[PDB]
Amino acid sequence: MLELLLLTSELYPDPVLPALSLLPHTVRTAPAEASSLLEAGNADAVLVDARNDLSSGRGLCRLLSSTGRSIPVLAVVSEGGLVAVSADWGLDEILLLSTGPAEIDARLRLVVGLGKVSLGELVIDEGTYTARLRGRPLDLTYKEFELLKYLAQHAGRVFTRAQLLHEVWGYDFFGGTRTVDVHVRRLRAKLGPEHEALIGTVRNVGYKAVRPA
DNA sequence: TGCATCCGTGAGTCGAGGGTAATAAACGCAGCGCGGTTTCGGTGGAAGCCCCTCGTTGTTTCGCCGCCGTGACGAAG
Repeated sequence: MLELLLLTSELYPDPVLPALSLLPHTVRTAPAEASSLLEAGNADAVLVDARNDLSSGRGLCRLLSSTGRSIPVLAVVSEGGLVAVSADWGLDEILLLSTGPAEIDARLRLVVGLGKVSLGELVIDEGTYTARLRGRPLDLTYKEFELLKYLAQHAGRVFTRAQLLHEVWGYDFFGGTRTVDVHVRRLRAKLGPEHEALIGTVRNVGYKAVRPA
């Protein structure tokens, strides 16, 4: 009753997951391509092969992730390869290549079968990449909107420039930037006289966010 | 005087390269100095006991990282 779409170059679903033939779910196969995500129709779940290669499997799990709406993404890895399997893959469920038929059935029937938190005086709207600080208008540049976003949810957490750099930027990451200094100085300006006490900037500890009061 | 007759010499620079033999013995005593042995000893290595060498604060100050703004070369439509 589920259409499972395999992105695997094995040309058969059998060595990727052996016991799946014991369940009468339909399996539609294609090589591990992003364009075969356009090959998804009424697929209820999707399995990626990452048994020997954790990197492209994790990135494909990432390629699916955050796109929306979304159909939940699954992957199959090895047991010594479960070290890299984490929440950073964008997984909803991970499968091993030795999980049983009723086990895969239960994981599938679990996974295929609200608003933002208010409020730290900085609302986050995901549409135009902008916020709202005690006032409707709040212009945030491409990276001056996520810098506040990064310090928003991790309020109270201490983050160094590089720790911020690789999540706030791509990052590349360049050096000798002061881009944090350029931003936080700018992010402490468009926030008006009030809420200047939203970021904790003590010397050489990085740039932590201080939540009220 | 000869005159034979022994005789005292040397006769290769150098490499290959360790060794082979014999007759009648016992007792006993003395010194003996090497090695069993037999004393305490104070100076040895602990055990317990007191004056002086090494750690707190009180600044100083270059240094440096956050900040602050500038400008442009970039970034996206």
